[PDB]
Amino acid sequence: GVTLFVALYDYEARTEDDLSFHKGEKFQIVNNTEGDWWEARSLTTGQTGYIPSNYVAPVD
Repeated sequence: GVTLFVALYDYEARTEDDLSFHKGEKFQIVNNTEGDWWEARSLTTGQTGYIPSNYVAPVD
């Protein structure tokens, strides 16, 4: 299914394991099966890290 997600709000990371992003930034979800923080890869930077899942929505 749709595994590409878009940021609804900006987020500035505090820990080194989280990605920072702006609204509209796109992500490939790597793992959304463990917790409310999803492992994701930024489609802009290619970096993989953790994002707060309530900040994103499927692109379609």
